[PDB]
Amino acid sequence: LAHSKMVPIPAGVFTMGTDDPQIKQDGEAPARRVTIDAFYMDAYEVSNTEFEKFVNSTGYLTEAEKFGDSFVFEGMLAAAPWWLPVKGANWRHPEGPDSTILHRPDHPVLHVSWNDAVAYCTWAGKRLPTEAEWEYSCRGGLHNRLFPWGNKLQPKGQHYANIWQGEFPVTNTGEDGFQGTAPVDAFPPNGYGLYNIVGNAWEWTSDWWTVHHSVEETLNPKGPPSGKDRVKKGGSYMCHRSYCYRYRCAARSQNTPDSSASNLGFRCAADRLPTMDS
Ligand SMILES: *[C@@H]1O[C@H](CO)[C@@H](O)[C@H](O)[C@H]1NC(C)=O
Ligand SMILES: [Ca+2]
Ligand SMILES: [Ca+2]
Ligand SMILES: [Cu+]
Repeated sequence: LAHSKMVPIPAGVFTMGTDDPQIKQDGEAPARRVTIDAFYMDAYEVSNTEFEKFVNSTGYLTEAEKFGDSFVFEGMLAAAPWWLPVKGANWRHPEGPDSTILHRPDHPVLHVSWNDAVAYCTWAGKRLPTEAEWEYSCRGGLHNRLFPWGNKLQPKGQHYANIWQGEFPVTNTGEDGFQGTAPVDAFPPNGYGLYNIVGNAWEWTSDWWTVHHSVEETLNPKGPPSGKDRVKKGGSYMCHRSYCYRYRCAARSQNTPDSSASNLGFRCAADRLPTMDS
């Protein structure tokens, strides 16, 4: 395994957002042309094993551990009736104190806040991606498509991401092979070599959240200078067209930076390769 490996994301200009927004309240529109300098993106969501290396090295206690609770989706035992604050839920105990990560070391780390993610990425010699970098990377070299791979959810009759199948929230059929998370290296890569960029775990980005965007062309944009919530991208194993259609590269949501949940993780980015881990 090389679950901290990065891929080179080429310099380019791309269309961020969409003039055909599917969730208008989220500021998916307007489409705008954005120029991105070449950089590096983690191929994988940060896994439990990789996060454990960080905690072993630094002693870091995550925010959910210090607060003593985190949000867990009821279907695997608040923003919605299916989100419950569970005492003792955290990255090591993703459904609460009687759950474990021992059987899922290669799954994405969960219950990590924005601050926890920044701490990990900086320890790794990296950083969070901006929203524009994240979306450009998600799109995988394709223009104005719904998904990293194109416009069909199941191209060639194949599942390409870990989302929900069945009637949410009562029945997840696990048709795609995974009820909860999947290993970080599951499913096909996109055109840039990224795995699970849509689905699996949601992913923090560095930007403050706003829904007000201009059509002006921009260069390496960082988002607004202030805010109260940080932007997350890409959707999760819970998403379904019927209620939360956020497994599209253009989709976007937000949470306060001290937030954490059982469907929210991250990956890192870097301007240049960090020191080789000998
Ligand atoms: C973290 O440290 C513990 C205790 O030394 C060890 O058992 C475990 O394998 C370490 N985890 C990683 C990912 O190195
Ligand atoms: Ca699934
Ligand atoms: Ca993901
Ligand atoms: Cu969703």
